[PDB]
Amino acid sequence: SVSEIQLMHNLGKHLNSMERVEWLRKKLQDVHNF
Repeated sequence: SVSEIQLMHNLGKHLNSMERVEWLRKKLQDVHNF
């Protein structure tokens, strides 16, 4: 039976916006001002 693995593979494509975004959102916060 497969479900969490199919969702995990579909989520990997979504690993750019929301949750991930904080990496990028805090990256511009770093080495800029705050």
